[PDB]
Amino acid sequence: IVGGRRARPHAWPFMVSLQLRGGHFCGATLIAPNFVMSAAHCVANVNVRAVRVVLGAHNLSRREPTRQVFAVQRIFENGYDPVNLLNDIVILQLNGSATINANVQVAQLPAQGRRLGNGVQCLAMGWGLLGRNRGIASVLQELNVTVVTSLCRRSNVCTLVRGRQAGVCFGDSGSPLVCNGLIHGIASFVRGGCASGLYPDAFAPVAQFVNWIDSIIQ
Amino acid sequence: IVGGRRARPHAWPFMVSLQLRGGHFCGATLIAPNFVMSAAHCVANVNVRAVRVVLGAHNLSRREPTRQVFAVQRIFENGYDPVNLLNDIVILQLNGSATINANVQVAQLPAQGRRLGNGVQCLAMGWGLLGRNRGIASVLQELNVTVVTSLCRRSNVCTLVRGRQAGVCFGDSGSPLVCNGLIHGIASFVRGGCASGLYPDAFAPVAQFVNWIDSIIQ
Ligand SMILES: *C(=O)[C@@H](C(C)C)[C@H]1[C@H](NS(C)(=O)=O)CCN1C(=O)c1coc(CN2CCCC2)n1
Ligand SMILES: *C(=O)[C@@H](C(C)C)[C@H]1[C@H](NS(C)(=O)=O)CCN1C(=O)c1coc(CN2CCCC2)n1
Ligand SMILES: *[C@@H]1O[C@H](CO[C@@H]2O[C@@H](C)[C@@H](O)[C@@H](O)[C@@H]2O)[C@@H](O)[C@H](O)[C@H]1NC(C)=O
Ligand SMILES: *[C@@H]1O[C@H](CO[C@@H]2O[C@@H](C)[C@@H](O)[C@@H](O)[C@@H]2O)[C@@H](O)[C@H](O)[C@H]1NC(C)=O
Ligand SMILES: *[C@@H]1O[C@H](CO[C@@H]2O[C@@H](C)[C@@H](O)[C@@H](O)[C@@H]2O)[C@@H](O)[C@H](O)[C@H]1NC(C)=O
Ligand SMILES: *[C@@H]1O[C@H](CO[C@@H]2O[C@@H](C)[C@@H](O)[C@@H](O)[C@@H]2O)[C@@H](O)[C@H](O)[C@H]1NC(C)=O
Repeated sequence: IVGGRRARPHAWPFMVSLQLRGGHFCGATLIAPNFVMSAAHCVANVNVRAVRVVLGAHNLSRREPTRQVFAVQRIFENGYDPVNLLNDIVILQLNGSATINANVQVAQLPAQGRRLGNGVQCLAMGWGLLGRNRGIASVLQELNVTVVTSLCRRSNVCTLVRGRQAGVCFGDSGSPLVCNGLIHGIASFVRGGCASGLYPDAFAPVAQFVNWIDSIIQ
Repeated sequence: IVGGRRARPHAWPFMVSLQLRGGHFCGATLIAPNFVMSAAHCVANVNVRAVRVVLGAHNLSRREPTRQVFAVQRIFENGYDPVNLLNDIVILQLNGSATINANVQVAQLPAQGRRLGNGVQCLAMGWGLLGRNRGIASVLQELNVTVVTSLCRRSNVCTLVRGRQAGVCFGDSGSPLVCNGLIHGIASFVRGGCASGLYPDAFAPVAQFVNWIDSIIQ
């Protein structure tokens, strides 16, 4: 996240860090104690068996007893287009179930079909690239943004930080966009580089995959 | 295919070669003019943007005008388990429609839940390794096989050649197992090495996926 603020320890206990080796590479969201949601692009040309799903994290540079670490057990994708990133979402079943506590909870989703209108105020987050002058985030960051329709496919929910150069960056893909309490997006792509000021960030539209997601976790 | 024979040219017009910048790495089956299915594990650690879906092929070491080449436009997976290969199936939308002809035809499928019993006679095929002497096949190969239920998961359709060392090998994964003219299987995995004479070859049970497949191909 370029130009955001550190988050209050465990303010978003549904937030998940996906790692390979000992390093973060994408975010995800806990939607059922044995299930996460992320961007399809995130798992596309990696060794999924090696992927560690870390729950309950806050500052990746430190040891954290609050963490619950899982592995991937099943993968579901519905029409992901590798060429243009249409339908950039994947549901990952875990090898076990999270212990729901203060630090780990299931986020809630929007009703199938629920469409977002230019103007709504959401919150983006991730441990992604602070920009390019210093690498990845140690502490989870958050960013107020606004839903926008200009320069956005009808197949995406997009955001924009009005007035300055700020937005999601490498390492935030797969992270959730929270609007009035529900996951309305998963971070998918940016244009003109990160935090361009010219183009809105693009998030896969969660509300469009609702019944599908449900036919899987319920 | 270890211990099989050359198939007759364009004997199996639904037979597909998945290639990465000219290099065959797995087979597939044309199930609609614009959809193939193959094994999920086949596209797991490759850049799918670079994958070419090659239709109407016979001899891979030859220039072949009968061929039609498409790219992947969309991806669908339904509970693929990367750790044990359960649900080893992927449906791939193509970036266009194949021209139906002598050398290219949609295959037929079995109806949902149509299981096979010990002893049914099938035919496996593909462009994989010839055995461990001689490399990957040039000309498409075929092999008479028999369905078996011992040393097989309930969630797999499995085959075994009796009385000799023969079976599928690297390069055959994702290829169709034809039984009584319907595609009942997608080549998935082997045990004890290729053509052990000890363990049966395992194929994803297409029939258990027919309803999901129709819903994508509709
Ligand atoms: C993920 O982190 C996204 C953005 C949300 C940051 C990254 C991913 N790429 S990377 C290099 O693996 O981090 C996927 C796309 N991302 C981009 O930074 C990026 C670069 O160009 C684009 C836009 N493209 C892709 C879709 C159409 C145009 N996004
Ligand atoms: C595909 O070509 C299969 C077999 C049908 C040959 C290969 C694939 N692996 S690859 C192309 O060599 O990386 C997928 C598994 N295959 C095997 O050769 C193989 C080796 O060990 C196994 C057994 N595993 C998978 C099930 C759990 C143990 N399969
Ligand atoms: C679920 O997975 C946990 C993580 O396993 C560790 O990381 C994975 C990716 C593999 O590399 C594994 O070999 C590593 O040890 C386990 O530690 C945990 O016990 C598992 N939970 C279960 C099976 O109940
Ligand atoms: C920045 O946003 C903060 C939280 O926003 C609200 O909560 C999140 C979880 C979402 O549900 C979102 O839709 C809500 O609006 C606010 O507390 C804060 O006021 C904001 N600051 C500014 C300057 O806009
Ligand atoms: C469908 O794609 C065909 C194959 O294109 C070739 O392979 C893909 C993976 C890319 O690498 C591409 O740039 C390669 O040349 C095209 O040749 C074909 O025209 C396409 N047809 C469409 C889009 O209708
Ligand atoms: C070898 O198999 C040949 C073809 O088998 C038939 O067609 C295939 C595609 C499947 O649908 C299969 O179930 C059918 O049996 C036979 O014609 C041939 O006789 C077989 N030979 C021996 C010795 O088994």
